[PDB]
Amino acid sequence: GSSGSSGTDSKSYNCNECGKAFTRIFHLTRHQKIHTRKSGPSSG
Ligand SMILES: [Zn+2]
Repeated sequence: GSSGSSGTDSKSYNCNECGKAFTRIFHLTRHQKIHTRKSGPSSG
């Protein structure tokens, strides 16, 4: 046989909440701001 081997690793931060890939890590962190919400008023 000797087919070979698999397994690669390429730096890439992507939001696993919506589905958006970014270049840096600070760009994604500033995006999760819209994801997180707050609780208080019932009506909402
Ligand atoms: Zn997102």
